[PDB]
Amino acid sequence: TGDLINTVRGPIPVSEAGFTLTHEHICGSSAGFLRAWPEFFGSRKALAEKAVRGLRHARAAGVQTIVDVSTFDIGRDVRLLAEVSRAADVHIVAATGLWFDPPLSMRMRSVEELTQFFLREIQHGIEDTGIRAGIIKVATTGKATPFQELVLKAAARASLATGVPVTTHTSASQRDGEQQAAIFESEGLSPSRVCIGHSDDTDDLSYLTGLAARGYLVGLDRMPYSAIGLEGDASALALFGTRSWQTRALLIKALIDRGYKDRILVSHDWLFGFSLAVTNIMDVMDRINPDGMAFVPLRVIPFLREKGVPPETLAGVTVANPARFLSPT
Amino acid sequence: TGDLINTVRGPIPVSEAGFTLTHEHICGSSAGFLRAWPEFFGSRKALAEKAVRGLRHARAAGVQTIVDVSTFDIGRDVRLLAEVSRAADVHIVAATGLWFDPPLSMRMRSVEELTQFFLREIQHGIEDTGIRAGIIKVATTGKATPFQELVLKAAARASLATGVPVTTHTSASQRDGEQQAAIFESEGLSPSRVCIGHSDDTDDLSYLTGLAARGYLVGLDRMPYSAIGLEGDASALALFGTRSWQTRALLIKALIDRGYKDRILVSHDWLFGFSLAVTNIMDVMDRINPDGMAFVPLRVIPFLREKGVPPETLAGVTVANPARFLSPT
Ligand SMILES: CCOP(O)(=S)OCC
Ligand SMILES: CCOP(O)(=S)OCC
Ligand SMILES: [Fe+2]
Ligand SMILES: [Fe+2]
Repeated sequence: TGDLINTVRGPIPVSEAGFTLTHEHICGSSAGFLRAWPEFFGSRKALAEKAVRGLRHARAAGVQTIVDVSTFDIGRDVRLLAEVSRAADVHIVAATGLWFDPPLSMRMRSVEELTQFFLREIQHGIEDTGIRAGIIKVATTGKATPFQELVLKAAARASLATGVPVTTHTSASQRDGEQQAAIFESEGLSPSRVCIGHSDDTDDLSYLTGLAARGYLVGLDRMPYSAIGLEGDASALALFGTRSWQTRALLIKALIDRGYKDRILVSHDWLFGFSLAVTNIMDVMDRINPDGMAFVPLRVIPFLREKGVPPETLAGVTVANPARFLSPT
Repeated sequence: TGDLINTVRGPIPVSEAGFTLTHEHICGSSAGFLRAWPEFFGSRKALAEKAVRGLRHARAAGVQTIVDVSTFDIGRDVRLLAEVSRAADVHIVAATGLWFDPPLSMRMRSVEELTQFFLREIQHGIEDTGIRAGIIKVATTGKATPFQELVLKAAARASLATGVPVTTHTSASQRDGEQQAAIFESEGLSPSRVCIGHSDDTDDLSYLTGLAARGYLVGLDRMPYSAIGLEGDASALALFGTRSWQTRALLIKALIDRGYKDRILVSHDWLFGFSLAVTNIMDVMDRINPDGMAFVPLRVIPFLREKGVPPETLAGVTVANPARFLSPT
């Protein structure tokens, strides 16, 4: 009681977040793209209706909150989010930060300037909205570019000032979390404020447990992503991998087994629109996982339960861990 | 009489364009940047006031029209343009196309899809505005990337369908215009519909005359850009060059001398806001050329006149050539 998190619809008690998906997207896009070329998505109205149907479905499966980790460079549209949230009756936490597609106007900025930009989105609001970010997203793909280091640092500085957490994109098989951790630690950020994302993209428990031992949250956030039985499509193969959802799901159990149940964050990394990819890739995705953001409660939790993970443990993972992570600290 | 060009304020007779700067910017930015972080520019209001003061000044010097060649990826804000145009009483033609900073949502698109995007901006309007583009901007920096080839082709296809002209960014010293020309010609575009930009960045008349002989318009569009007496600042040196404005201006005379007066387009490539660059670079620019978009009528035309270029020739360059270029053909 009495700790608050900013949502697209305004503030809520942390205790009201409930079953929370911590790495999600309404639309995966680019800044200004949705405004410029709505027809790409059929229409803006079509995209919203699809997101509402999707989020209604998640909600029926027990999801009460999602964190949309779309940054300015993922084409985050806070008005869209608010609209869909209201319609679906699902809370959405918005993000600041930057992903690996920053435009030059961002790439030319100093660490100080980036810090002011993240803070503005957190403390003041996004664009002219008044809608405040509840999280900061950052990214690497392998070893950090020099700009990427500035971003990670600005992210840490913003976090220290606000108590808002940081979440990351990684190339998991390259073990990016180790560098990201060092940089965050250099800025003095507590690891408990940090989630190392896409960690389910690897089965290297040495890497994962090492992070969890330091106190980092480990994001097992691409649960539905598999290219199996779609070995034809090269684009899909790179995007989705050859590991099954079950293989990915087992990692949650593996961590719990190693004593790290408190350090786990679980998600889909789903979206309802996808311009960042070739045009077919939305539909291919919907064929593979028609349950969308319902997948984790429908398929993952029962699988874990059948494997012996206790229901209270499952609750701690899906409710307590997000609540603790989100709570400005 | 009776040929029309689309402006941000609506259609105008071609004959009303008058003294026209064909390669300009209100703001050089990135998609959504101005919406997200207006404080970068002091405020949106500050940026507009500066643009109005600048364009008032140009107007007093005789400029009646400018073509803002800012694309979606240069952070073109058509509402801003309309506002400033109205206030300054200077016509602004808006652009479609893409520059060399396209986001992934664009980079993932097919040639067909790009063609539909350019056409939408031309035939329907930009964003939800109803404001139609009067020109298509495209770019290379050296030899074309494969995506850049698709863009050039989509640009040609849109042009053929509309009669709207194409203008380019080049790495002039690498002679990009020759490749760009070949691609446009492959798509069947007339060279008279095309301007090969930043051609004043080189003194290679062999390259320039070769283009002019084929019927291309040659854009001598960075007239005020010189780093001389600023040999300290490395950033400026790359951006502005070591050639004087006079050296750049002489090229106009050189072309006229070679019989190509009808093939010349003249400009500044100025802007009033600049996020695409490091933070100081706006102010450095304003110190060098306080006249802004007035520079060409103030300094360039008189220099040419003093060198013997006839006033009627100067008129043909600054009025007739733009009119002919802009007129949907
Ligand atoms: C395939 C989904 O990948 P991301 O989390 S990097 O974001 C793109 C929206
Ligand atoms: C220095 C001005 O360069 P550009 O024409 S490439 O556009 C940036 C606005
Ligand atoms: Fe994501
Ligand atoms: Fe330009």
